[PDB]
Amino acid sequence: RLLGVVFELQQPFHGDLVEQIYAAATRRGYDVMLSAVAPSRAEKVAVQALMRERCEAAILLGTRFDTDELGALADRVPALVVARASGLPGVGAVRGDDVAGITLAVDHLTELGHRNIAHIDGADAPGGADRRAGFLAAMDRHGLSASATVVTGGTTETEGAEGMHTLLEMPTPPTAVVAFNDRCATGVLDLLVRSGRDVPADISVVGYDDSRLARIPHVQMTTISQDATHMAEAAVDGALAQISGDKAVDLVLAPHLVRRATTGPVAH
Amino acid sequence: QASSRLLGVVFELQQPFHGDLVEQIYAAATRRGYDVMLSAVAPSRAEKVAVQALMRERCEAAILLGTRFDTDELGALADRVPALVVARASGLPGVGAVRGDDVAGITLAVDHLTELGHRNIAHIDGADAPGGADRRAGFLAAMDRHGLSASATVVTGGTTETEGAEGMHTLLEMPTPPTAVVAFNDRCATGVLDLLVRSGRDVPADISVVGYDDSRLARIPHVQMTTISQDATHMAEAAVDGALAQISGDKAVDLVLAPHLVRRATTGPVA
Repeated sequence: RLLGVVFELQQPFHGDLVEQIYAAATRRGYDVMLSAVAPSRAEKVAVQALMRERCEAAILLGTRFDTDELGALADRVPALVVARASGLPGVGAVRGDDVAGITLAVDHLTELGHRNIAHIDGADAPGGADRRAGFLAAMDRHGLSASATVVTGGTTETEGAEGMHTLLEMPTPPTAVVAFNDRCATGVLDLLVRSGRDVPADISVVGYDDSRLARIPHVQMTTISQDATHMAEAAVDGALAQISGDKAVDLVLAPHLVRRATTGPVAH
Repeated sequence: QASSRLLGVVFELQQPFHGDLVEQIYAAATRRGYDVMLSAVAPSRAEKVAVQALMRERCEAAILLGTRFDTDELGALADRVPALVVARASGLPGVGAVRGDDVAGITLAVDHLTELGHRNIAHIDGADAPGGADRRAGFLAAMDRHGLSASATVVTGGTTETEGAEGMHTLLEMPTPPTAVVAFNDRCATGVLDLLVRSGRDVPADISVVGYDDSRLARIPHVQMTTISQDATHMAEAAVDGALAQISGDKAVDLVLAPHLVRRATTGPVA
């Protein structure tokens, strides 16, 4: 028996999810067929490749498929999306509570004394809208709506670095930054150290995903974990349940704060 | 039903260079009318488990990227399906291989650095990872050719940013730290650069750094890492053709490809 999985080849978070989906699938007696998405291999191609095999289900990690696309897919095989809502009643989803996640980051920073906090969003990437919304609501909750900045970013290191550059040029640069994800925060960190600014002595930085990048010994990035192990187990069980005939579900998992060494007392 | 031919590909999840090779293999495969079935290797999923997984499929060949299988494991695999390893020698007749000329590659790195005036040059090797021994021997040979055997340093490293950092730390503690460092691969170099910048040292002003693979890490706009390319696209096409050739019944070949230097901003004249 086979479960189809579409993931992004150069994405750390998808790497964790995939490794965990393989283990969950095996525990359930299922094999996995991976179909990679890459700059030269569109998601439509990767998804279409799984259709060429005996996949009993299709699990799309952070898919950018529109409602029509997912509908067309759901018409051919049980489908479930990971790290984002499906938008369609018949397409299941296993995602992280992005709004609660970002809120943990902000709460953590305001508790350390930070008032001027910025966010480098993930643009139109899955989860970007929610974290952006969560960031703003979280700052408001602390009565810091006035000192909250949001700059467009992305999912890569460059967008992280450009975002941080932009922020440093602000009339009043932030003392803390919440990057869209870990790869993005890596870029933020790289720019800060090269610019003579110490983390956290001068600026605190928080990432998202708790990927291999965050646990690197000399980086020790504070970040939000989405619990890749349970998300993967839920995704697999979710797909196997839809295969059995059960109704598609929108499961939201709670994230947790992972404190390392990139955040600390606000300066001065 | 038999109108869709499969090529099996075993690779390391989250390994930059395997990601580049996989992307290109998919493309080369498609150009030849073949689909690709990936089977990933990860800490919780042994390469042995990944290969058996491919066996439960209709793969007409198995392409292993940087495999760690010994003669016996490879042999057993070759007895079930034509096989070809990438980025290393098979060490077995009947098992094809498509790899870069590691000795030649590191020699380019060394020639580039000595040409820029560097003499105290260090190499953080890849330990026992595929390519490790060759780049280490190639490094020492090249240093000797330039009359620098007495100012050549080799420290045991690895393939991750952590070994890069640790190896660089070790090198900085030395009586006579090196002015240039050739890392095993780009990910290792990433750690070297991370440590150097956090230590207040400028690259290349104070110290020059060279990576290997020319992976996405090296081209990142703010990293701009001088590195050695293995030409992933050509390596991927060659691996696919070698596999399709072995399926056609042709004898297994050990194809060695020439690498080239890709200069960016992490190397420069010696301080």
